[PDB]
Amino acid sequence: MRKIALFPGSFDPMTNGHLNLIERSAKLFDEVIIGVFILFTPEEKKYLIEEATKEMPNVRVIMQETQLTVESAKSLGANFLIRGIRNVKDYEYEKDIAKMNQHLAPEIETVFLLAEEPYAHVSSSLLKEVLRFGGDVSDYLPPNIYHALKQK
Amino acid sequence: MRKIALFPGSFDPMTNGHLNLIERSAKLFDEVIIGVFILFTPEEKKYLIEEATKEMPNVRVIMQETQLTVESAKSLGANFLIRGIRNVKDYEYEKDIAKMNQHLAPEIETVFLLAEEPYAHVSSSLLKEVLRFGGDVSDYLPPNIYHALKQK
Amino acid sequence: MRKIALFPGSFDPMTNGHLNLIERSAKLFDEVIIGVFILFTPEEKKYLIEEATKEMPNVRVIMQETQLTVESAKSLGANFLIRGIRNVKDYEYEKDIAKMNQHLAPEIETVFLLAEEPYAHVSSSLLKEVLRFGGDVSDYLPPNIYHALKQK
Amino acid sequence: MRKIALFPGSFDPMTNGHLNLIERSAKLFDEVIIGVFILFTPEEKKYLIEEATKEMPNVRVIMQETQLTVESAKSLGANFLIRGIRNVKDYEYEKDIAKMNQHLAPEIETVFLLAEEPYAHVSSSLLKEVLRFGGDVSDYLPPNIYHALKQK
Amino acid sequence: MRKIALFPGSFDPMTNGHLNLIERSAKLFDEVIIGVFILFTPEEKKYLIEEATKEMPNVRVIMQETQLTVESAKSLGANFLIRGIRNVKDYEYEKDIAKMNQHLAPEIETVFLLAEEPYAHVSSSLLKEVLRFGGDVSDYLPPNIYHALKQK
Amino acid sequence: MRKIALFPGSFDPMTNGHLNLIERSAKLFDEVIIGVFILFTPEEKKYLIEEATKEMPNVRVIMQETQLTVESAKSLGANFLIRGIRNVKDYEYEKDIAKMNQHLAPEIETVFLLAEEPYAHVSSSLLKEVLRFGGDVSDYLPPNIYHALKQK
Ligand SMILES: Nc1ncnc2c1ncn2[C@@H]1O[C@H](COP(=O)(O)OP(=O)(O)OP(=O)(O)O)[C@@H](O)[C@H]1O
Ligand SMILES: Nc1ncnc2c1ncn2[C@@H]1O[C@H](COP(=O)(O)OP(=O)(O)OP(=O)(O)O)[C@@H](O)[C@H]1O
Ligand SMILES: Nc1ncnc2c1ncn2[C@@H]1O[C@H](COP(=O)(O)OP(=O)(O)OP(=O)(O)O)[C@@H](O)[C@H]1O
Ligand SMILES: Nc1ncnc2c1ncn2[C@@H]1O[C@H](COP(=O)(O)OP(=O)(O)OP(=O)(O)O)[C@@H](O)[C@H]1O
Ligand SMILES: Nc1ncnc2c1ncn2[C@@H]1O[C@H](COP(=O)(O)OP(=O)(O)OP(=O)(O)O)[C@@H](O)[C@H]1O
Ligand SMILES: Nc1ncnc2c1ncn2[C@@H]1O[C@H](COP(=O)(O)OP(=O)(O)OP(=O)(O)O)[C@@H](O)[C@H]1O
Repeated sequence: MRKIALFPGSFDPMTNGHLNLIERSAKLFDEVIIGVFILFTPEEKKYLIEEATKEMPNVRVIMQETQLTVESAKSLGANFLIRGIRNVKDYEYEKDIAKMNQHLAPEIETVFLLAEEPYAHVSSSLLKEVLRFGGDVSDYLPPNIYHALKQK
Repeated sequence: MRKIALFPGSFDPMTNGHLNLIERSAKLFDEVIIGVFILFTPEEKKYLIEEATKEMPNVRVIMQETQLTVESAKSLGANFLIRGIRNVKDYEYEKDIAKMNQHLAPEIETVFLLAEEPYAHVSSSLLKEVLRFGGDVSDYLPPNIYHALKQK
Repeated sequence: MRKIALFPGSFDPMTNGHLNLIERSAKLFDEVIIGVFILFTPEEKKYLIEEATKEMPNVRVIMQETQLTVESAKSLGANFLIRGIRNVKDYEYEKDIAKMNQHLAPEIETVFLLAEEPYAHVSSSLLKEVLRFGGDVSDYLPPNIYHALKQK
Repeated sequence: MRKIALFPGSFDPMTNGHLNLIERSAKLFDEVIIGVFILFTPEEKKYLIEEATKEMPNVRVIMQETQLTVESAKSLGANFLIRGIRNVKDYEYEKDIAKMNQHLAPEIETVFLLAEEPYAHVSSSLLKEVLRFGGDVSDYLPPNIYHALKQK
Repeated sequence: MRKIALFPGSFDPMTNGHLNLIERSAKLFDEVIIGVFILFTPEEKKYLIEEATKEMPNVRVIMQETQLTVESAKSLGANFLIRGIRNVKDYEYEKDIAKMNQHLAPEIETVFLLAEEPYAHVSSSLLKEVLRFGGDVSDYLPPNIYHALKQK
Repeated sequence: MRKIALFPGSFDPMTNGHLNLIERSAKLFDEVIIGVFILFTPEEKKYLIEEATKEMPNVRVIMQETQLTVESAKSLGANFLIRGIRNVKDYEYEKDIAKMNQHLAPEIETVFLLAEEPYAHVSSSLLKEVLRFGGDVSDYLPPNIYHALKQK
């Protein structure tokens, strides 16, 4: 049957780094569900992501009212969690999360992709800090999300 | 030196990880003092922690009015500080703490135990986050503390 | 991409760690190729490994002469490389290898699974050394391989 | 031409570890500019630092109202950013910051010095925690900042 | 359990780093055994190490032929293994070894001490590379071993 | 003080990674001395390196009968050692070496540059592994060093 992955994240905003994982994931799984686990306005926080990922048929976006990531996956039929690692810090953090998730839902596998080097230093928090000071970070954001980020 | 050890921590709440450390420490030192160093409240912790440790004759619990850990050790006559390391992050954090403590009190030794891998991913804050969303983490808490915790 | 994966290694011997990654990989990929790159005999390894993974319809074992992993993958039709990470040292080593493979074959994706904590300390070279001295590591090897190991 | 370095930091307060970096980079660069990228009014944080660095002719202090570090460097003709690394956490954090600053200002080079061992565990944050509790960290502070510090 | 500890190593040669751990260990255990697992001949090494530790009455030196550390401990009545950590590399290495030893002998506890900063960078191998080139590392070797070492 | 830096390394072969550090530090130092510590032939090494660094005025190539690095630097007038860090492994390794060099020659400063993204996974040895199997690493070597490597 279909191999379905949930890609949980804060995504405020979604960056080219997230998008890169989504593009690579879309080749690995039959379906990728982007889970916006809820600073931004979801109604369009989800719209931005949908816009940014429109050229990929097997990807969709979902808002999830706060709950355990695994319970969200279960109710979606996702047997796979997909996560990214950009450095040692992510690794140790994602490792604990994935063990906890394994304890909570042993049937769900967490799968890892490493950041592509162009984006290994990119995170939304660093990006927001640079923009808050006028720095040009357009090369790290999807055009539409960059457009929208300006209005803030 | 006298084989007396202080095990300082928040224990908010105490996990099986802490407990594991205490059990192993009880085998090494003549006395193990658990120092609850004050959102679960102080008087509460103590009773719970005593309740969970009652089967170890050489373990006892004290509430320590906020102060330097090494001054608290001196008062109690503890010559050893017991810490646990579960990953690189703890290692670097505990290492700086131990160096500062050695500057403040060179006669006091910091001793380290590594997490027993069933609990390497376990911390009170991760447990708290998982409980918030209804996760079952009873395998990670002493029964007494789990129940008392289900009053949320 | 076609869900065809290569899991490259020397597997001398294969451990429950490798087996564990193969089992989890088998839930995701249509085809998991165990690529044994040529201390037993080639024909013996293949037999041991096929025997240890016979319960999995979508796993195959293929002996390969040493060469570029991505050349092996391309010969066999694999679009994915499966790697495991048991600690920081593996992470940093695997990341360099993955980036190099990305340079050599951009169309091949390296996918990562984290060691299941019971085997996180296990590698063939720690096992060998323990075996050299009569240590009981039967918990860490497929029973067919552990038997074979004693024999010689 | 002159090699000029900006040394950005919150210096809250400046410690002997900072002072050690400043002294060492004062030998490496023709000029070093300490940038207090904003307790005691920074109107005095600048004086504290100025006082502490008096015996070094090629060192200046400026308060850059918060702005992109590289923008500050550019407007001062500083083609070098000087950073310290105490540990792995520092390394990964500074590395992301240097990669972003490279993207923002490719002509500016980030240069790193390792902490000298007596100060490797020293942070303003740790010092403040110890000071809060009465601990003696006078060895970790320039005399003038220590004095100016025991008043709140 | 009996506060008897084994401190296993090659001690080729024994460094002030080693000596530092032994001194600190002699304060914690009733008996510390330096297990020297076979530059110098066994008899020389034993004399060297005995000479270097003769100031500590609860320290003893035993030569041991290479074998499982935990069975050497079992033969000698040691319930504790004492190990040092000087960096992340050491931590990950000792962690795997401690987990294996725990699997081989669950009743044996491995206890860790962090390197004292002066010696954090000190290993026998590095010390030897510096020695072969004439560099003065006398500050890093007990005098008797230093003297002995500069006679060949 | 005039700023002259020694860049010690094996350089078999020199990569675009090394070249990258040389270009960057040539902008920081009055003189950069490439110290080839002598499988490759030195006359070769030197000519290859000198040719790959032809159009940098303040860059000089030298080979050292091997001796302590800080001795070779003192001989040359180099008050600075320049190193690169690609990852955590490099960092811990270079940190030990730098501390040992601080101890041997406290007057000599070790200065660090972080690898830039394109080359952070590149090392001579990983390169050789790949070359030795016909992989294309021409993007990672200076063109002359690349042609000269065809023959072997
Ligand atoms: N640039 C990137 N490259 C690869 N993976 C990434 C990147 N950014 C985030 N990820 C991974 O995507 C997942 C979701 O990240 P998420 O947006 O929740 O946190 P984050 O990027 O740290 O955001 P913030 O900085 O706002 O905390 C995580 O596994 C994260 O490690
Ligand atoms: N599961 C565990 N296994 C081994 N050691 C642990 C474990 N949890 C905590 N420790 C160690 O025991 C001591 C108690 O620490 P403390 O309870 O303050 O931290 P913590 O559990 O990380 O708390 P929090 O997550 O609430 O910040 C610390 O030295 C910590 O590293
Ligand atoms: N116990 C384990 N858990 C998870 N992943 C593992 C485990 N052992 C090996 N791997 C991963 O599987 C792949 C094959 O590993 P490899 O062939 O190097 O075996 P190894 O046991 O590390 O070998 P050796 O110890 O002999 O060098 C690598 O990506 C490795 O990191
Ligand atoms: N003891 C030290 N030795 C060497 N470098 C240091 C030391 N303390 C800080 N630095 C470096 O100096 C720069 C400025 O540090 P800064 O004061 O901004 O942060 P910090 O020291 O972490 O302060 P805080 O603890 O308040 O966050 C950073 O690059 C930091 O790594
Ligand atoms: N300077 C030091 N400070 C603290 N611990 C140390 C130091 N040197 C070694 N140790 C620890 O003491 C134990 C014995 O180590 P070992 O005999 O391997 O010494 P070593 O110097 O690492 O030897 P080698 O250079 O051959 O690896 C190990 O656990 C090691 O990590
Ligand atoms: N690609 C790179 N980017 C940045 N720094 C580098 C790079 N390659 C090497 N260096 C640094 O340059 C210095 C010289 O390194 P060295 O001669 O050991 O080359 P190496 O590539 O590590 O060799 P090998 O991998 O064959 O052992 C070291 O400090 C190393 O960390």
